[PDB]
Amino acid sequence: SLFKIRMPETVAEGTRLALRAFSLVVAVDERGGIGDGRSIPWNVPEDMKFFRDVTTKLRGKNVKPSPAKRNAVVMGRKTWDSIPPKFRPLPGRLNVVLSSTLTTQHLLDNLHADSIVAVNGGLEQALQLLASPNYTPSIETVYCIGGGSVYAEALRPPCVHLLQAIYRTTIRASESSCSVFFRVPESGTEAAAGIEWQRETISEELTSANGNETKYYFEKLIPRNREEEQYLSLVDRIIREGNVKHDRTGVGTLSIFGAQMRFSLRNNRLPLLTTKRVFWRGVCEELLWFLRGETYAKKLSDKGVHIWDDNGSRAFLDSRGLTEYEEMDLGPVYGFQWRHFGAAYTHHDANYDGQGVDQIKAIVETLKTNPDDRRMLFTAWNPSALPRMALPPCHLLAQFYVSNGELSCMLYQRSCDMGLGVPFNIASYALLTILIAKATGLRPGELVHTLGDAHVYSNHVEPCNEQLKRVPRAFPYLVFRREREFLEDYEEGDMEVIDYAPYPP
Amino acid sequence: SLFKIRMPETVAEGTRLALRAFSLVVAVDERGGIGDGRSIPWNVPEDMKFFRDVTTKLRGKNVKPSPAKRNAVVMGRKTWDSIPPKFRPLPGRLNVVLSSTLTTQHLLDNLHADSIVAVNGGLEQALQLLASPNYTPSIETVYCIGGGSVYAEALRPPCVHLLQAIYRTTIRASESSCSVFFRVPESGTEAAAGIEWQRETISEELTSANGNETKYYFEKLIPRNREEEQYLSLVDRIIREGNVKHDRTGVGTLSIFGAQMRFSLRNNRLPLLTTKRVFWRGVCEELLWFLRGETYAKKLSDKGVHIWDDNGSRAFLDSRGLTEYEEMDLGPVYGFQWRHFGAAYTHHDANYDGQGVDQIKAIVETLKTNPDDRRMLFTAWNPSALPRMALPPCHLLAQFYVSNGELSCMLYQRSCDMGLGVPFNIASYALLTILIAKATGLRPGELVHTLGDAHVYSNHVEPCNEQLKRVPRAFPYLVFRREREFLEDYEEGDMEVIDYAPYPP
Ligand SMILES: NC(=O)c1ccc[n+]([C@@H]2O[C@H](COP(=O)([O-])OP(=O)(O)OC[C@H]3O[C@@H](n4cnc5c(N)ncnc54)[C@H](OP(=O)(O)O)[C@@H]3O)[C@@H](O)[C@H]2O)c1
Ligand SMILES: NC(=O)c1ccc[n+]([C@@H]2O[C@H](COP(=O)([O-])OP(=O)(O)OC[C@H]3O[C@@H](n4cnc5c(N)ncnc54)[C@H](OP(=O)(O)O)[C@@H]3O)[C@@H](O)[C@H]2O)c1
Ligand SMILES: CN(Cc1cnc2nc(N)nc(N)c2n1)c1ccc(C(=O)N[C@@H](CCC(=O)O)C(=O)O)cc1
Ligand SMILES: CN(Cc1cnc2nc(N)nc(N)c2n1)c1ccc(C(=O)N[C@@H](CCC(=O)O)C(=O)O)cc1
Ligand SMILES: O=c1ccn([C@H]2C[C@H](O)[C@@H](COP(=O)(O)O)O2)c(=O)[nH]1
Ligand SMILES: O=c1ccn([C@H]2C[C@H](O)[C@@H](COP(=O)(O)O)O2)c(=O)[nH]1
Ligand SMILES: [Cl-]
Ligand SMILES: [Cl-]
Ligand SMILES: [Cl-]
Ligand SMILES: [Cl-]
Ligand SMILES: [Cl-]
Ligand SMILES: [Cl-]
Repeated sequence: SLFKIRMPETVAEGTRLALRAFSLVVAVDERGGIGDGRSIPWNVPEDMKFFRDVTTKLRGKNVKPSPAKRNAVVMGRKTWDSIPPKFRPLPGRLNVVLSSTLTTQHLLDNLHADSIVAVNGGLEQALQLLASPNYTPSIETVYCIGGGSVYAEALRPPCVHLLQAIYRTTIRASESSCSVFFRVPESGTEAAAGIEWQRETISEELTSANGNETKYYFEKLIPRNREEEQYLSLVDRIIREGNVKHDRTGVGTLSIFGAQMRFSLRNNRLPLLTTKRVFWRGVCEELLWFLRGETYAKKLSDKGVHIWDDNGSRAFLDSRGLTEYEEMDLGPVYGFQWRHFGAAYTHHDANYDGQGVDQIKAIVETLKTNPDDRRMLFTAWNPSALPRMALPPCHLLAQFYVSNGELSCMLYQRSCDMGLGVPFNIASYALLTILIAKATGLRPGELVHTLGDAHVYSNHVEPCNEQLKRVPRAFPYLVFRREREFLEDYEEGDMEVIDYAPYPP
Repeated sequence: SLFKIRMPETVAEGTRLALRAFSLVVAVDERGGIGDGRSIPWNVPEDMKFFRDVTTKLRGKNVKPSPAKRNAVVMGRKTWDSIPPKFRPLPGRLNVVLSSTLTTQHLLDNLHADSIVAVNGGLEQALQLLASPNYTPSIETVYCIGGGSVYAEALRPPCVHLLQAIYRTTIRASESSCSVFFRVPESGTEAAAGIEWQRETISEELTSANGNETKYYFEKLIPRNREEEQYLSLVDRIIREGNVKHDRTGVGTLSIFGAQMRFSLRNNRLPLLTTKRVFWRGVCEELLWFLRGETYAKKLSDKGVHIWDDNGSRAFLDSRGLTEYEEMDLGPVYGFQWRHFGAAYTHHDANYDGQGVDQIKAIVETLKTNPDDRRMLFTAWNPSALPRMALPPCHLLAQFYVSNGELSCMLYQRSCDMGLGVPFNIASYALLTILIAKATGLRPGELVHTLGDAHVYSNHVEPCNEQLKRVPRAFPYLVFRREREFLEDYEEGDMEVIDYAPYPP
């Protein structure tokens, strides 16, 4: 007992008050107008249906959204009025109206069902409230539905940065008399705020069954994800240009040598790959495992994480000359080296308190006292210990760096499978940083990822081409439901990763 | 004794028969023509003087070129004839005429002085012969002076790649009747062979004191050095965008976090920076020092290398809590960790044979037997040894990789001074690779350089701006005058770095 690493008092100076990411639904005329002062000028029933369906429907199979798992819509006061009483409140969804004249009760009235909440501030507060401990597991996607004033805030920092998709219905009607305006800025413009907007989908031109045979079309717009895209263009480069190589088993690979990647961890954005679902539950579970200096791999198994299972079998241990290790015991691997570098190993049950160099601790120590130190790095690559290990480490090195009170972290990895190894490990180090940040009272900055031998497996090739066809969506956020007294005492339950919107596992 | 690493038998399969790099002098009309069949059409006396001076004059101060240190000109047979007997042979220079009809003696005739050599092949053989053990220290720059046939070979692989500068005199004369042609290809064209040609200098338009008041101008053309340029654009990025930081002494720095560089080591090209002269003699001396697992820093001092001098003083050792170490003893630093990782240190004189993990050896071992291994990496970052060291390592990690029978090598460095640290270290690892290549019977490939904290010192800033004004020239070549029985037994004398053409120290 301690020995452990003790967490600081408050959250990091000028810190991220946990927000929620959102999506925006809007209809415009060709000029980009939304409603002549109050309300809306045109009448397209097809938009209404398309509105209903976007706002209601959850991810997955035919899963009716009960209060226990549902979607939420955010609107200003004027719009909430604008909705006809026959469809008020909006069914299936959590009507969220911001107001500074009316309260939650003050709005409830025909009668009488509690699917609404009024909020005292703007969009930020909504997102804060929606990301708040109870609302978060229950509420899947947030949608902003208008109007002008609410949209203004959406395309303004720091909302615009939490803005993750725009569904935009264009109406082929035209007059000048429509007052307010909504234009998505072109990329690389001042108004763009450095965001790059792309078409993800776009419907046919369609004609409305209303009174004027008026044309309309749909389109989904997403904020281009350079970060994830660099990962992909590395995969493509390997496939096109990699050297054919053959590993220890004998499987064929394509590999390149030496590359570098970066990912913003700012405001707990978390680079889980969109183009393919990552095993976050395992990621998180394994790293906390690492952080304790753990070794008995069945701790992971017991918790439904089966990866060290292959390398933990009686067979493989023996195949690696580890007679004396009981099944699922790995020796001085990763985390052990992290916390007790150079400590002589015997078995996993054995007490390792005080033996060997506790790198992580000393790092946490230096960070707080002396941020400018060019020596804050831990290693798992111990030549003397390597033979006693079930597996030499891939991610063998990490160096920390601090600027503008933000913590960055370079990770070095000698052998990198883009297939799953890599995306997994990116998430893994992203978490470490965020945690270490939290432990040293700093905001998180960048993860820099340096790859040694980067490879794709011979089987993986064609699969990977399927992945390369997809566009990367925006990244999710790590948010803490709870904090702990000691870093070591953190658990998967304590955090929850919000707004992860991938494509199939 | 051995213990050591034993060198292989022959040189690496399909290997670089040591060549010399050269420069090209040529005159053209505006159409790019050089001489109507045999000889030259126009008469410009100013070209002749400019020819004389380029071909004769050595680098440095008023140093008359004696046979002991001089310049060499390479010409085909027809040109050697073309020279009028009153200036034959060309004075101050080693007239080198290739022929397959006439020999060295066969050409000597008025009479009678031995400043010439005939060669049986083309330009390659010339360069080979000029880089040959005796001719190399003595002969400073090689110039190719024509004609058509010799120029053809110059702009052809693999000469064009050893081609390092073109001095081109343009004559503002015009007819069609000039037969042969000389055009430098535009960059990114087929004919360019992937080389990018740039103007380094260009004179005034000038009028010849000959019979027709004919115009002419000069210009120097160099093959753009992307490689070195990446180093520079990193320096500029730091200066423009680096975070102000303050190191352990207290000096001010500008730093960035995490970057990556590459350098071709192919055919023993050696990335010594042109934009500022590097201390090669020290580089080479220190790395061989490393390679032996050496520690008594005075071995370097004795050999006129004073860098470990500051960190080796009685003072600094004491300042680092090293009472027991005699002056100029550093503890388990760099090379020691390389050769005896984890060996318990006592003093430099003490025998360390057989103790600790000999990384380098095992690497050399694996390379030969199993090139596809993703584990060939040595480290100097030993947490248990760090406190006993006078200095923690900057270059703490190197991983090797083999493709197409070429050896590449990634180097990881945690703290990087662009001022001198970096350029020095690039050369340092380039040498290691070349040597390790030689030890494992492989050709050398790429050095990949990964920088952690990259910085420029507060003083260094303005100096560095002066450097940034320069254009990087082409890189030099490492060539071996002699080989050794064991890797350890190599010496600075054994090799000689040819064609290093910088700007002031
Ligand atoms: N074409 C389309 O798809 C599109 C979409 C939606 C709506 N529209 C239309 O366009 C019109 C635009 O009008 P609008 O923008 O004024 O509508 P609105 O968004 O519904 O009205 C904003 C109201 O929300 C509350 N609010 C906003 N920010 C707040 C804050 N920071 N703190 C506390 N309360 C806050 C305020 O009510 P309190 O007075 O109570 O404080 C405020 O009056 C709407 O009437 C709508 O019908 C068009
Ligand atoms: N404008 C300018 O600045 C410029 C510069 C220089 C010259 N020029 C003129 O342009 C003309 C071009 O004619 P050119 O190109 O035929 O002249 P050249 O280069 O002097 O003649 C080539 C001769 O060199 C020997 N040689 C070349 N390659 C060889 C090889 N691979 N192995 C053995 N021997 C080799 C051959 O002599 P063997 O028969 O003995 O084998 C061959 O005939 C010259 O006459 C010159 O006056 C113009
Ligand atoms: C005034 N208002 C806001 C409104 C209207 N059209 C939009 N159209 C688009 N594309 N995006 C929006 N932001 C949007 N917002 C309204 C008006 C009617 C209903 C409405 O009838 N609600 C039903 C629609 C059912 C139906 O008519 O089919 C629902 O279930 O959502 C809601 C919001
Ligand atoms: C035919 N030939 C080859 C020749 C002539 N002009 C050139 N001009 C240029 N720019 N580049 C060359 N390749 C070149 N080559 C010649 C002709 C004369 C002399 C010559 O008179 N040599 C004296 C020149 C002394 C003088 O005339 O001032 C010397 O010292 O180099 C040499 C080479
Ligand atoms: O965290 C990990 C663990 C394993 N691997 C994969 C990639 C390589 O194929 C292999 C590395 O093991 P060796 O090649 O050195 O045996 O494991 C990773 O990419 N990341
Ligand atoms: O091979 C070397 C040796 C030293 N340094 C310089 C750069 C840093 O300023 C300093 C590293 O030492 P610390 O900052 O960790 O004390 O030494 C290098 O760049 N390369
Ligand atoms: Cl329906
Ligand atoms: Cl009102
Ligand atoms: Cl067992
Ligand atoms: Cl003169
Ligand atoms: Cl002839
Ligand atoms: Cl002493």
